Amino acid sequence: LIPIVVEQGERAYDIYSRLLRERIVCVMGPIDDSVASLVIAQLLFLQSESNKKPIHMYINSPGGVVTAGLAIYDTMQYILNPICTWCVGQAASMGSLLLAAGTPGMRHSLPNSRIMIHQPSAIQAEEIMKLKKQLYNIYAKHTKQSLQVIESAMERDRYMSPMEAQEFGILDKVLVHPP
Amino acid sequence: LIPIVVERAYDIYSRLLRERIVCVMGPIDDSVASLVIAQLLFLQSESNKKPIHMYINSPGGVVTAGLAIYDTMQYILNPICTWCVGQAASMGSLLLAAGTPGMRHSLPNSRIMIHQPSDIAIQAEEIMKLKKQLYNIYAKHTKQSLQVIESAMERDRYMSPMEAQEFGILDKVLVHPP
Amino acid sequence: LIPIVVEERAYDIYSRLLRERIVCVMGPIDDSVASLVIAQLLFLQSESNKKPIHMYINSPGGVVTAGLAIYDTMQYILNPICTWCVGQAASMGSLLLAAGTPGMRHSLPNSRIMIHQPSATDIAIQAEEIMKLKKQLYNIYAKHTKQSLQVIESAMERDRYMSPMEAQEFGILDKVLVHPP
Amino acid sequence: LIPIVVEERAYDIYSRLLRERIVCVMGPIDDSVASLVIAQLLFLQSESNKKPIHMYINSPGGVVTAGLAIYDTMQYILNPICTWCVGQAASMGSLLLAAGTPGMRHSLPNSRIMIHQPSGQATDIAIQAEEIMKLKKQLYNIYAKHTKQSLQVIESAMERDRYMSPMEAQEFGILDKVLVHP
Amino acid sequence: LIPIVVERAYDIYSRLLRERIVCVMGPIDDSVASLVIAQLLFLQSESNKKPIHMYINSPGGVVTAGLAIYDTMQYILNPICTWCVGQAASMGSLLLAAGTPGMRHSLPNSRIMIHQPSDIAIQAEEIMKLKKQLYNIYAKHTKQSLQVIESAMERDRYMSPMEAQEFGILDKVLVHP
Amino acid sequence: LIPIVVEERAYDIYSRLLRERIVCVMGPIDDSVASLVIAQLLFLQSESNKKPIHMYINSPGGVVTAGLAIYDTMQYILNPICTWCVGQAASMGSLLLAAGTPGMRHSLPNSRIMIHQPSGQATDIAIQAEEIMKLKKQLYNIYAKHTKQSLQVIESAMERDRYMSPMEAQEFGILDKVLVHP
Amino acid sequence: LIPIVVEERAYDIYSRLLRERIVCVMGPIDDSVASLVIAQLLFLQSESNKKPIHMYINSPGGVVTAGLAIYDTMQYILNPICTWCVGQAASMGSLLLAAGTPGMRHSLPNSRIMIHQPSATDIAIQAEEIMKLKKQLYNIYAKHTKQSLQVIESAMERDRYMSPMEAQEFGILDKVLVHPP
Amino acid sequence: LIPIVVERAYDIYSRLLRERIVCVMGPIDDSVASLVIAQLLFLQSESNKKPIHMYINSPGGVVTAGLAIYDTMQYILNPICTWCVGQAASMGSLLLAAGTPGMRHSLPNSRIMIHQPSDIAIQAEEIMKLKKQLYNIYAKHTKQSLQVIESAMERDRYMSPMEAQEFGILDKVLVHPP
Amino acid sequence: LIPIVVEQGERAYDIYSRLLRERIVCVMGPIDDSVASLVIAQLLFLQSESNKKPIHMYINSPGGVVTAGLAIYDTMQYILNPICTWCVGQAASMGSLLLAAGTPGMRHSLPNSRIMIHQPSAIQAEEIMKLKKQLYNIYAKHTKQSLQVIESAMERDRYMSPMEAQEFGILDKVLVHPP
Ligand SMILES: Cn1c2c(c(=O)n(Cc3ccc(Cl)cc3)c1=O)CN(Cc1cccc(C#N)c1)CC2
Ligand SMILES: Cn1c2c(c(=O)n(Cc3ccc(Cl)cc3)c1=O)CN(Cc1cccc(C#N)c1)CC2
Ligand SMILES: Cn1c2c(c(=O)n(Cc3ccc(Cl)cc3)c1=O)CN(Cc1cccc(C#N)c1)CC2
Ligand SMILES: Cn1c2c(c(=O)n(Cc3ccc(Cl)cc3)c1=O)CN(Cc1cccc(C#N)c1)CC2
Ligand SMILES: Cn1c2c(c(=O)n(Cc3ccc(Cl)cc3)c1=O)CN(Cc1cccc(C#N)c1)CC2
Ligand SMILES: Cn1c2c(c(=O)n(Cc3ccc(Cl)cc3)c1=O)CN(Cc1cccc(C#N)c1)CC2
Ligand SMILES: Cn1c2c(c(=O)n(Cc3ccc(Cl)cc3)c1=O)CN(Cc1cccc(C#N)c1)CC2
Ligand SMILES: Cn1c2c(c(=O)n(Cc3ccc(Cl)cc3)c1=O)CN(Cc1cccc(C#N)c1)CC2
Ligand SMILES: Cn1c2c(c(=O)n(Cc3ccc(Cl)cc3)c1=O)CN(Cc1cccc(C#N)c1)CC2
Repeated sequence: LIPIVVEQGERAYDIYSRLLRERIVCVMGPIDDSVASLVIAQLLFLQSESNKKPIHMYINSPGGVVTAGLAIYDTMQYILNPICTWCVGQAASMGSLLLAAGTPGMRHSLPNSRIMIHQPSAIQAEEIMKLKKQLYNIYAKHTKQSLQVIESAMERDRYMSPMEAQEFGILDKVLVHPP
Repeated sequence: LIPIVVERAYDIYSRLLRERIVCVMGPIDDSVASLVIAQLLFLQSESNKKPIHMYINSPGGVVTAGLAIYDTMQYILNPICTWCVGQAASMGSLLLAAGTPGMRHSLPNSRIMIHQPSDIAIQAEEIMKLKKQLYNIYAKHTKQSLQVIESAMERDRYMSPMEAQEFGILDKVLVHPP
Repeated sequence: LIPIVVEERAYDIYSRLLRERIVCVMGPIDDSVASLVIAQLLFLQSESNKKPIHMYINSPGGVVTAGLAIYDTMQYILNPICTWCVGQAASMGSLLLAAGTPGMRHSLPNSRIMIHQPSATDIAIQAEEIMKLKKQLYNIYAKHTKQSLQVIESAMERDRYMSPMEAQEFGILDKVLVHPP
Repeated sequence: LIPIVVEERAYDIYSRLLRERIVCVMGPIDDSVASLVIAQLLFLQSESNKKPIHMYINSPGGVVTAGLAIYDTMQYILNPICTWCVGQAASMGSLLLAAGTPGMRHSLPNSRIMIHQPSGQATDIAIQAEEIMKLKKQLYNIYAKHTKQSLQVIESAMERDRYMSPMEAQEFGILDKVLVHP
Repeated sequence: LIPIVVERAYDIYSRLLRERIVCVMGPIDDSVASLVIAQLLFLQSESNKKPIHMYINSPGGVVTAGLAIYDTMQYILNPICTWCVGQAASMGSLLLAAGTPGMRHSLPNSRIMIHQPSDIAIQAEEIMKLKKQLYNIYAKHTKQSLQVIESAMERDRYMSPMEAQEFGILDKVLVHP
Repeated sequence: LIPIVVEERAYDIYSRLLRERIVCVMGPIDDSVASLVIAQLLFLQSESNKKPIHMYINSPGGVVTAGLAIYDTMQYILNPICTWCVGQAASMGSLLLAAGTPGMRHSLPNSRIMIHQPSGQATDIAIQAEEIMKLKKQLYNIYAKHTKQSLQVIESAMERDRYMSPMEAQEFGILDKVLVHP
Repeated sequence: LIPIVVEERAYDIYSRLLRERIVCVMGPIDDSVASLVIAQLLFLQSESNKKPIHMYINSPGGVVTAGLAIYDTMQYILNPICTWCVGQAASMGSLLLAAGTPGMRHSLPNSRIMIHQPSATDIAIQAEEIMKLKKQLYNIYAKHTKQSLQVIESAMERDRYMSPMEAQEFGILDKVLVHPP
Repeated sequence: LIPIVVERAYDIYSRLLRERIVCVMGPIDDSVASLVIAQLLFLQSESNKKPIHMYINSPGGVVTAGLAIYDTMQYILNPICTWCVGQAASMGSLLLAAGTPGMRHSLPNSRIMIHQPSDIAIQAEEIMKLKKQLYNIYAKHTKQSLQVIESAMERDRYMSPMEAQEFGILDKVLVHPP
Repeated sequence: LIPIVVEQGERAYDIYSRLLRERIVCVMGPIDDSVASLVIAQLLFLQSESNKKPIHMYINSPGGVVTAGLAIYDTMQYILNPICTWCVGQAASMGSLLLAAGTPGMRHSLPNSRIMIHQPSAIQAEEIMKLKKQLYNIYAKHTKQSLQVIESAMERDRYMSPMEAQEFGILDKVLVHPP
């Protein structure tokens, strides 16, 4: 059960509602059209509190529906707030894409995270390759890698260390403690 | 369901949180990781110097989710007292040993096992990669050499709190509060 | 449905029991029941480390590791603990009952008490770990009943139950009582 | 949906019943039903150590030890206990029914009462043969106690697989009154 | 119950196979493929010039399972008469159009579809490889262009036996013999 | 229904295939599939210690140890083994495919071949991490053995999550011929 | 589908294996697999109490009591027994493999052999019965491998597998071979 | 499925029956009772003097069905050799002890338990009635006193073939044929 | 699996078909409309082999459908052959009725059997009491007890020993060995 915390005059929120107070948005678990709705709702709300106050996106996800992930991505690029993305636990498939789509220089990962841009395996065939050529362009955009490099990197069924993903362009800093 | 205590009224688990106590009950997954990390960061923003007591009674769980909780432990600046009740096995023993040195406790009749019992389908080198991270993290907080960790992590057996204290997993074995 | 009692304030009846320092160990024992009991044990202790807690037990048993944690917390906390057996107390339930403060372990007249372990852990475990559990149970039963290891070992082999009078004679119980004295 | 009434405060209809010192024993009796009923019994005793408690039984039976825990709590508390039988009180339902205070064990006209124990579950774990009859002789004693019938009469009656009318349940010692009106 | 027909006695389907008939019925998988191939190779052993008849009433199935049947049809030397009963969609019509030219028949009420309704989970490039193979096999046997194949194969509709003859899936539409 | 043919005797079509020294490896490879195939392999060897055996593979993979038992039996027997790939030979399917006798490892044109091991079940019991790679290096060795590729090349190729055409599978050392006709 | 081979007579391929005195211990081991193996062991013995029987093993394990019965029958019958490990031989499967006639226990090159018991009986059993099983396994492994109780006890704690060469060195196997010699 | 032996051809279980061998494999119910009794009466009509070998590897079963097989044993006039392999518990140990005296065998590593582990819903006195029949039958074939049976039938434990031979359940403990 | 036995020129039957050769009919397990069909088929067949050669009915049953049991009973009274009924294991509810409906003086039970004429507990109420008043009359017919005695005996949820059932009229002899 989700616990309750008390603020200070006095009011009490559940601890997850309290992270949204600190402009923290959690992207935990697999991604579908409901996670997309919840995340977009919180991303458009925190922009209403301030257009320039940064938002923090915690990503601990194995992937999910591609269109639902693109939906969260398109809302990320839309809003004006900078977004600090934090990779904790793992970020694979659609998860690493939201991770790599943070504001340049604010994409982080904790030391022991695992990062994967390879996509683990009904619509027609050409619509699936349409999706991948989009993911090829987004990953290239934010990593600053070429379409050649992104295509072959997504072929390798394997994970990256935080240091690997940083020197690939996925994230920017690998923190251990607050600076 | 949960009883209600009166101080304003919380339930007994929100009241536990008001005492800076974080429970790690049973199997560990991404939801347990999300809920524990949320309390961990909440407890630090209230005070980065007051310790955080973390109760562990778990048979293990998803390795990444456990590593997620481990890194949040290492991130936050508070002293952290880890407590082992009932058992702490697999990912549970790692969080148990990841407490602040000199503050890792266990109750007398509990059990501790670092043998990893055998979120998506994973290739062979990544399971070896994750097994290697557990090797490093265990050898670091137990001060044991790496060759001693891999051998011990392989005997499919449990340790008594006395045994686990000799190994360097925990520090005190308390029957009552001294 | 859990009813409401109004005292002013309005609790559900189980919350109101905690206002009288009563902790119910009902049904089988898993880690959820363990975590719930320990939460009320550590909470009631901070309300008063010397006011006695009352532990109603009506249980067939449960996970050994989840049960030993409850026992270890009972030995930890400073409060004296009155155990009460209604209905039954079998497997690990009797171990909690026998582990009350000496002289404060009770049972209602028509209860059934068994220390024989039927059939235990959240994970499948090796044969030597199953018996390490059993030898820990032997030590706890010998400690609180003041019986020998020879007697505890052969008593748990009897796939039978004990009357509240037999259990009092064996050492699990102190006072079988039918009315408030 | 459980209705909500208003007495100012507003409970549900069942919390409103408990405020009248009424404890329902509806349906099969298990461990959770036992601790639920027992909690109300000790609560209503703390509010008054001699004000009567009314206990509605419409039960087909259930776990014997769970019902024995309820029976032992009735025997524990000081209050007069007014047991009422509507619909039916079979198996352990009739044990609590007879376990009321002598004089105020009631029933409504069109109910049925059975002391024959149908072969809810019998025990909370599958038990040995000698344990099954240890309970049965415990039931034999508790029945013969509140009926003032001989153990030879309880044993034969519990063998016959049949219900009893409220008037039969009266002439046997199970209950005291068969009311139609107040 | 599969009935018996008669100095010997086979089940009715075993009787059909001595007439050199092969029934591709229902969905197509590796079991259907392994059963059809064992019959295609056996019948060629009896004679590599005697024709073989393939009754097809199929809604489709696994691509690699179907391509194995098609690959075996190309391997064996016998002329192959594909017959379309009820329906032939997805891999079923590709088997139908793979018969010997001039010997691909259809009953007058059948429905044919080359559009593919949307063993291991696989990448997006492997599905497109599959599609390019179904593109080239259709283009090979319907003497149509890859523009005409790719375009028509992505309209979600059925053809009539006369329509399928216009396109090049089959050659003949019999009403009686 | 499995058809019945007539050669006088009359088998089913699959027993008729076995009388042609043809052993099918259809679909996923498990323990029962292994002992079934191995039994045919040793049988066809006793009938003739040097007459070739034809082995049809249309398999997506399966239990590694089960396929390793089949691979070890091919290595055991004396006969030339003619492996054929129709449809696909993924995971351990391509291991047996490459495990044919050098020279007579064939494929049909429209097949696919994958050596990347998809993450049937991997092992017959859930095993430790070091055991999972002990199998993987065993696969690395067996692949590089029959392809005469370096272990560095096998490791990179098995990492890429993709199939290979028969012509790719030829230029890599997996098979020898890509037949369209006899 | 089990094919047919025609010899004249026509058997299914598994029946034809028995004509060559081959007994397949495939898959997990329950009492059905035990009763089937023992039937072919007692039958092949009456055909010739001295012609060797061949025991193909590819098993992850199974019921301990069902497995020990197969072992006891192997020790009973007069025939020498060649054991063969293909694929794997884990838990009780390796115990049958190690219990071949000394000098006639084989394994193909790519097999995996484990004596560590994972996680056993048709009924839930007490902790002392689980270890009595384990101490019987210790005696059988020490007997056939000629290793000591100290080594068998610590080897079964290693949750790992053995190569056919390690198992030959440990005492479970005699001859790893890749071709007919 | 069952292999086929050639002598005419049976399967290996009909071939076992041709050797006057009756299997009692696994749990005992009315179908196992019907099949075993059918072979028992069939074997007697072929010869009421040639012995009948009965293999027991069972965890118990329905008490009535086991009593059904017990009474058919006592009915037929043949000598009966009972064999315990793997285990013989609950109803299984009764049939094991119900063999012809001096001909009850067990293989070395098997287990034997008379503790009855705890066809329609049954009242309390009938379960006591059935428990009493097991008491009498055990005390009769083990020559043990009744008070010794009820105590032993209650320790939730197994006996080694040596133990069960001391108790009087079986007679010989053979490792090979002597 | 049902084993095979060989007769003697030579032919092989399954062991259950071989008991029908010896005019043995098994009534094992619960009774429904299929057991009734099988038993009536074998009872009418053995009468075709001989009108006077006795038939043997083995009964090891807990009960079953009342109408399906009456069906087996009505065929029993119809055929001319005497019927030796043997109670092995148990005979409760409809099972004890077929047991009690054998030829007078040929109803047996082995020593350790359990016998129950009490009926363990969709049609209208009056059709159920119609059924019981039939079972009251059949049990009275063959036991030679009165309707008073049968009604109260079926009230007691309990079993009878073979010696009890013999001295009640249910069976005639309790054998231990062949005479
Ligand atoms: C009416 N409206 C609209 C937008 C907005 O941002 N706000 C301010 C707002 C929003 C939520 C809250 Cl809780 C408080 C204040 C507003 O009021 C933005 N929409 C465009 C848009 C852009 C990106 C993603 C989605 C989705 N899916 C939709 C247009 C309408
Ligand atoms: C915005 N923000 C951020 C952090 C923080 O600690 N606090 C103070 C705070 C936190 C919770 C509450 Cl309820 C009240 C106050 C805050 O406000 C820490 N993040 C970094 C971080 C560190 C370790 C694990 C994860 C994960 N997964 C993320 C960065 C953002
Ligand atoms: C921080 N802390 C700690 C303890 C305590 O008793 N209290 C007072 C308290 C507790 C709950 C509440 Cl609701 C209100 C006040 C506290 O505040 C006791 N812990 C050790 C311990 C002892 C026995 C069992 C377990 C478990 N599992 C853990 C150490 C930390
Ligand atoms: C601490 N305590 C105790 C009792 C009591 O009656 N009251 C007053 C009370 C009770 C409930 C509430 Cl809601 C409010 C006030 C109290 O405060 C009675 N226990 C003995 C007992 C008797 C019968 C059944 C069980 C069970 N199972 C237990 C002993 C403890
Ligand atoms: C040994 N052998 C072989 C073949 C053959 O056609 N015949 C004659 C034969 C076949 C079946 C039967 Cl029942 C009787 C006679 C033969 O004897 C053809 N194989 C290659 C092949 C070709 C097309 C598809 C697959 C598949 N999948 C496999 C090679 C071996
Ligand atoms: C007794 N025996 C043995 C073998 C053999 O090949 N043959 C001839 C034979 C085989 C099957 C049939 Cl149907 C007819 C004749 C024989 O008779 C081969 N075994 C060694 C072996 C080799 C490869 C895999 C396994 C497995 N798993 C086992 C040894 C025994
Ligand atoms: C009657 N009898 C008996 C035995 C025997 O070996 N044979 C020869 C025989 C067996 C099967 C077949 Cl198909 C053909 C001939 C025989 O005839 C061996 N039994 C003792 C025994 C030994 C080892 C395991 C078990 C088990 N479980 C049982 C005693 C009886
Ligand atoms: C007709 N009849 C009868 C019996 C007999 O033994 N035989 C010879 C026979 C039996 C089976 C076969 Cl395959 C071949 C020949 C026979 O022919 C034995 N019954 C008495 C009985 C004894 C013990 C258990 C049950 C049961 N349940 C029944 C009486 C009838
Ligand atoms: C045509 N017919 C009829 C009967 C008969 O007994 N037999 C001789 C026969 C029967 C079966 C076989 Cl295998 C061999 C020979 C015959 O031929 C008896 N039916 C009356 C009847 C009596 C009792 C129960 C049922 C039922 N349900 C039916 C009338 C018809």
